[PDB]
Amino acid sequence: ATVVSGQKQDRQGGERRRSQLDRDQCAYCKEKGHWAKDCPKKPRGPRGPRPQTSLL
RNA sequence: CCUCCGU
Ligand SMILES: [Zn+2]
Repeated sequence: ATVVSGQKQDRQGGERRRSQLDRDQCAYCKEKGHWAKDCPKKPRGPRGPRPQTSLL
């Protein structure tokens, strides 16, 4: 079963104004009520991009 | 994916 599981948080980004960033606002779509972590605009998952290295 | 800088 699933009990223990690590967490991979890759921080990145920083080019916008926190116009009175509401503690109950969304820092994604700018919607008030839901959090970015719960942004209904976010893409479905699991489905993340891959780096896929190949020469260079 | 894009706008998750707030964990
Ligand atoms: Zn949102």
